[PDB]
Amino acid sequence: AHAASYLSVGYFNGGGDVTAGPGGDINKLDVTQITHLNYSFGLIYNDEKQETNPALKDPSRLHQIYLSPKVMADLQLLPVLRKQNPELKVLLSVGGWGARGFSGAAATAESRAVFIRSVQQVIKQYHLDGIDLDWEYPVNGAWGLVESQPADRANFTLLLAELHKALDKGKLLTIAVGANVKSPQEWVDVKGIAPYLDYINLMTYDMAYGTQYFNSNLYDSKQWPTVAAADRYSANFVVDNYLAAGLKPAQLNLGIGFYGRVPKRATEPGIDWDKADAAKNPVTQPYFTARETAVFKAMGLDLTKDSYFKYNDIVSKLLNDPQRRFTAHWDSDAQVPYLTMKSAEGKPLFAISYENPRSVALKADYIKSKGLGGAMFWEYGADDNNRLAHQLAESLGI
Repeated sequence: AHAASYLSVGYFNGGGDVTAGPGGDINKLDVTQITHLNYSFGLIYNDEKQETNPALKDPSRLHQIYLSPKVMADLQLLPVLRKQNPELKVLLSVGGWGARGFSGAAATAESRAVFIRSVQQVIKQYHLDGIDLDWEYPVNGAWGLVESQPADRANFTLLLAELHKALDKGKLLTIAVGANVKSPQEWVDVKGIAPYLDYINLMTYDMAYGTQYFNSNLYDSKQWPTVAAADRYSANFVVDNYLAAGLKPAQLNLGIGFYGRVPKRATEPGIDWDKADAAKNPVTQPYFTARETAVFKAMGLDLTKDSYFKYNDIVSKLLNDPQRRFTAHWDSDAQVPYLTMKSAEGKPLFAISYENPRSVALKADYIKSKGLGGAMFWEYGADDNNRLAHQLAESLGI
């Protein structure tokens, strides 16, 4: 006898991001289409020896939050955003891909207390509704990209318990978590931290690695199948792995990518580490030649360094390429769009998968049928005239 209520939590890369690039213009965003805005990112002053941002190496601020000048300027504009949407909640997200400092911040009673005091200071100075922690990743360290240790799992739980205790009542505490099956298994005690969190943002994207073609497929593709088992991911598979770990669906937001990736399979041999003499016997081989890589390079995407392509750029540069080099397709099993480019020999080559309005609506339908709490998306600056956010708002009744 009543309808559901859903979240739509939009990350916004305002300060700049390691993989997504320099920050966007906050003034472009339509904040009426979202329930929550995760302004990204605050960073962490840290003593990691490999830290290359010298601002973060200030020893007098160790374990506190760093806000760049652009982040501080953008956060000044919150009163304007709140007037636009009086129901909007605004959090600062701390961390992001490659962001150092969480392992050390979490490590001791003393370090945690410094970090928590800094969270409290920032929330009060900028009048935030809460804080989102995007630690990529406890225990795993993103495969050595940031410092990590096995104690990170338990220390993250302590940090969240203590931060929950320190936050004013009514403030929000949220986190983002990885797609990798090891995240709920080994990196993060999801069951243990659930009582401290308002909701959990699932990073159900960045799957176009190894032998997998699709970046954010809802279900596995059959036409374009992943070869190695350890690479075989889908948004639904990730959701089920988190549900198996004992999270309730209503606490979860399904992450949706407002971007695509050229699969690594296009340019790098795909290794199945479950095979004999694996590194010498790749199970997939690159199908881009210099011809294809040059097309992407000319558009500003150097595939030797990165594969990220914003949705707005997919629309302007790929779909609407004046030379008509890219053909749009739909994968009915995966429930997402993808583009092909024609090889010199005439064969369609899988160039990139992404999300469009139809696929965003299908992920909203999944949210509704699975009883998830809502959607999250990365990130609003990559939308095309706020269209994907609008589709999500419409589909979820925001």
